[PDB]
Amino acid sequence: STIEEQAKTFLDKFNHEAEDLFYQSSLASWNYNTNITEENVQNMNNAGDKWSAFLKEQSTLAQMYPLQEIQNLTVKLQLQALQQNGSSVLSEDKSKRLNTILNTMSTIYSTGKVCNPDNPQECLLLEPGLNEIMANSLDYNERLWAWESWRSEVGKQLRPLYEEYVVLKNEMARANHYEDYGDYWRGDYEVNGVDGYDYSRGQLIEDVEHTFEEIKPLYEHLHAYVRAKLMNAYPSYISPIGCLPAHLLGDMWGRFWTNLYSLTVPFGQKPNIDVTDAMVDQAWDAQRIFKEAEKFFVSVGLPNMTQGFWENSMLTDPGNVQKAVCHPTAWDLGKGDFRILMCTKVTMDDFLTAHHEMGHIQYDMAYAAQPFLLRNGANEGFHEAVGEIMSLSAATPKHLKSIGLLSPDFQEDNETEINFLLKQALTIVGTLPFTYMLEKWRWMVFKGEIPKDQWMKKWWEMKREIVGVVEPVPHDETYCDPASLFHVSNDYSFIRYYTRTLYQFQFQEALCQAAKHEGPLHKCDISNSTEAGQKLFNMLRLGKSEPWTLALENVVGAKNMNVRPLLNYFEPLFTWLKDQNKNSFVGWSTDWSPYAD
Ligand SMILES: *[C@@H]1O[C@H](CO)[C@@H](O)[C@H](O)[C@H]1NC(C)=O
Ligand SMILES: *[C@@H]1O[C@H](CO)[C@@H](O)[C@H](O)[C@H]1NC(C)=O
Ligand SMILES: *[C@@H]1O[C@H](CO)[C@@H](O)[C@H](O)[C@H]1NC(C)=O
Ligand SMILES: [Cl-]
Ligand SMILES: [Zn+2]
Repeated sequence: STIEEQAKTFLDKFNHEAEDLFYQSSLASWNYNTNITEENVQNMNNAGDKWSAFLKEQSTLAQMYPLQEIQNLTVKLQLQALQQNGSSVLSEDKSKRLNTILNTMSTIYSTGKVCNPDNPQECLLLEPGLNEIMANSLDYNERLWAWESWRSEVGKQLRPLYEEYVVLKNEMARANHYEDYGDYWRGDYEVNGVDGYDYSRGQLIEDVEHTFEEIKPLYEHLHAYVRAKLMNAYPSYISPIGCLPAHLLGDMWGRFWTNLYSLTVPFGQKPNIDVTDAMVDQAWDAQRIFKEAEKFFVSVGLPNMTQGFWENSMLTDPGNVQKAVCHPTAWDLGKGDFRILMCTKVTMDDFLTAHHEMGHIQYDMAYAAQPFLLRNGANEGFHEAVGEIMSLSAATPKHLKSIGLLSPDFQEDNETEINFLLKQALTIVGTLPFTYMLEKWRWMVFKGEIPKDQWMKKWWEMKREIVGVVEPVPHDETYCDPASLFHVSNDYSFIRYYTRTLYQFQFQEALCQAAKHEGPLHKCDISNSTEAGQKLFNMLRLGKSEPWTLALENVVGAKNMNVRPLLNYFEPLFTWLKDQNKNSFVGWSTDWSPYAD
């Protein structure tokens, strides 16, 4: 037999065995997240360990088939996914140490606490507490206390662990035939053996940097505008030409500027659209929320939710004696079983989350026919882009009207528009520079371009230059500020938030053009457009069977990540911003710091 037709038989055996073990493991996890019990956690952990052990025997059994001796690119993909050693490429004593380090960093992050200087017995965890403060406090000193203490007490515990961690990780990566751990992560965008859609790992770094350059003007103006607003909020604490102090941005790191809305809102008098009241007066409930979301998809040519989705889904919190995790989540348990777990509340926010989450299900259903290993988004950043796209259309004033949740009496002004776009930009645009800079620092650390003795130095040099943000206190190499962020100490790649953001607007611009939308992109609603739903579905059913470059193309007509659509979305705010900054200093000096004097 040929090491192709036997690989095909190996794969066929895997899919049937895998589909069944993944289903048992999924069902077990679903029981525990819907009915937190002691035996339900038992059933789950065991069903999960049976799946991991299967995946390992199957991986170290697929090696047998020479990747080069393979032709059918579709079988190469599957085979590729499977024969990935990863950490198992390490010697038992190493793997053991790496796992200990990961668990340790993880626990000090979720369990570390800081205590009040004037009361050693009043101690706060990051969540909630420090988070509550960083999001709501308007006191410069209290915010500074929380920012520095988090990094001083827990971040420093992470420093030692993080260094050993990159060593061990780069080792895993090299032995797996990659340059370094960061090169390993970029491996998610790599596509080969396909003329015209190939994509290099290093090519990710340059498309990110090239697209980032085009975003800079919008960011600088957003930066100059909020920097002037924060000056009124913190009189005499900030320079007209300086970086924004790190502890004044709305969350513990400045990942999103979302919480800077009350201090930066362009027209505080105009009412912020919020139907979370009109839903109540109409006696709306969880069922109606998801039924309306379901109706939204069918309106563009997608299928109804499945029978069973409605029966097996936990769309409401069971209350007391039925403890469950309420984080909204979309499940693809296998064998055509789809479910959404969410403790739905009658709010505008949950009406949008339902669309986002039902967006994921739709994506899961569209590619259910692909073999097991190809059932996922084209790349790490597609699923959330698809989910975010749904809320965009559902929140538009035009959508809320046609649905009867917003009366045709709510006039939209050029001011309610800028108010909305600014709010959007604080989350969406504010996070792009933060995200790119954080991953850049890690990429460089993994490559070895930043000596342990210059980690923090380079970190803050980069915060000041790229993000235009400065540390309130100086930090030596004793600190590990990037690790005080969940994704860093919890070992998750971060660039996906950058790419997903650019993808979502490419998708949205594409679907809206296919929907014959007329005005500004941010007012678009794709409802009723089967032409939009068809274009969306052409890439959705692909799963990961095609290069992501092709799945993108099937939707936007181009094979690469492009920032123009994001910019088009924000153009109205961008022109307003420029005029607002007519007399302001746009940009920043990297010399200034809160302590320079
Ligand atoms: C790869 O194999 C599958 C089934 O094993 C077959 O249906 C498919 O056409 C092959 N891909 C191509 C077109 O080479
Ligand atoms: C995984 O490790 C095994 C043995 O250590 C090796 O034979 C195999 O080539 C590795 N997988 C690949 C192709 O990276
Ligand atoms: C979607 O189609 C229905 C069917 O006529 C229509 O009533 C509804 O208003 C459409 N959605 C919008 C707002 O375009
Ligand atoms: Cl930081
Ligand atoms: Zn999501």
